[PDB]
Amino acid sequence: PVRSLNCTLRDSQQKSLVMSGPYELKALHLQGQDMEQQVVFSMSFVQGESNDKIPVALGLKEKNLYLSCVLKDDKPTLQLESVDPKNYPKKKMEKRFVFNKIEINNKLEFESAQFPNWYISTSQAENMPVFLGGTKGGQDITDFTMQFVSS
Ligand SMILES: *Cc1ccc(-c2cc(C(=O)O)cn3cc(C(=O)N4CCN(S(=O)(=O)c5ccccc5)CC[C@H]4C(=O)NCCN4CCOCC4)nc23)cc1C(F)(F)F
Repeated sequence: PVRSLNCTLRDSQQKSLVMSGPYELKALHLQGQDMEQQVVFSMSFVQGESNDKIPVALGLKEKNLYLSCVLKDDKPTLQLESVDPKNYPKKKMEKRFVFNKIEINNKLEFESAQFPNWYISTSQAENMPVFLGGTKGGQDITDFTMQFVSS
């Protein structure tokens, strides 16, 4: 059976991720405000055996949605894809749903398996969408921490 855990994520500047309507996630500082707004992910361990990366899929807990990477105008793009809850999650997830989780300096990166060198990213600015970016180590933020909830 596919192994999965429940968790929340925060970017390296402590912005939490929230659902911004049906089609996207946004990142903002929820300190001082109720953290019940943050998305709870169901991170599943999928097939990819890689050396220093762990292939995972990121589902939105109790919402039938998965983070996916699709090409739009020659640019890899992060989308929320609706799925049949009976068929998901699965050990062999489609490549568009797969992210290679990379541990680096006590933080996590999520690189698209479909589009190498593109990562789950947040802006330094408040309340901007979570997106797939192709720069790392600049202004855009590709480092996260997981707050483990349950297995
Ligand atoms: C990639 C990965 C997968 C799974 C886990 C993991 C697995 C289990 C389990 O199988 O039982 C348990 N568990 C607990 C924690 C955990 O305590 N964490 C999450 C991991 N991190 S981190 O993401 O910041 C990190 C990543 C990489 C290297 C170092 C650190 C540390 C934070 C911590 C946590 O959740 N603390 C919350 C405590 N807090 C106290 C107050 O009340 C609210 C809760 N992970 C797992 C781990 C990982 C890996 F990311 F690699 F760590």
